[PDB]
Amino acid sequence: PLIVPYNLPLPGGVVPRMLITILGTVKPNANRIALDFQRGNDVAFHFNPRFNENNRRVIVCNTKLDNNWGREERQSVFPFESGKPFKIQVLVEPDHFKVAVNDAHLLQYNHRVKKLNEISKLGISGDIDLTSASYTMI
Ligand SMILES: O=c1oc2ccc(F)c(F)c2cc1CO[C@H]1[C@@H](O)[C@@H](CO)O[C@@H](S[C@@H]2O[C@H](CO)[C@H](O)[C@H](n3cc(-c4cc(F)c(F)c(F)c4)nn3)[C@H]2O)[C@@H]1O
Repeated sequence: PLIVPYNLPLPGGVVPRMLITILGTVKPNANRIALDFQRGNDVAFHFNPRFNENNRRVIVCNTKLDNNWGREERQSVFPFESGKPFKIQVLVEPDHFKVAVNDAHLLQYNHRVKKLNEISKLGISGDIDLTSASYTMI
């Protein structure tokens, strides 16, 4: 285990074919998880599983620019479960991030922040026991 909140540096930002893998276990009674791919203070890609938003589960994705959240993209397919180990894989592609959880495709999120080579940190927060966070080029 690693202790959250956790910052993974992404030196020189991200690039297509970079596969970022986050392993952990959802806590009991979890309420929220967040991945924040950041360009300085801007959040190029916020990936935010919510376990209880109006008594249902949803994945909220967004971008934050100049400290203002933009338009949300929401996905009801929700592959996480309280108490269970997960693998989130974020595959950087030329026009989008592609997210697969537990080896099943979940969603794609088109790049709003264009300067991929400046998206130099991944923040990991929320109701998890973090196991590892790493990346490789496929
Ligand atoms: O209004 C509606 O009405 C409906 C009605 C019906 C329906 F079907 C709908 F879909 C809707 C949908 C809407 C839209 O909802 C909006 C709107 O209300 C808005 C007003 O300002 O506020 C946000 S909340 C805001 O969203 C951000 C992403 O956009 C971040 O996630 C923030 N955020 C989380 C974290 C964080 C920090 C941590 F440390 C963690 F560990 C962690 F996991 C997360 N930090 N920041 C979050 O605070 C709402 O989602």
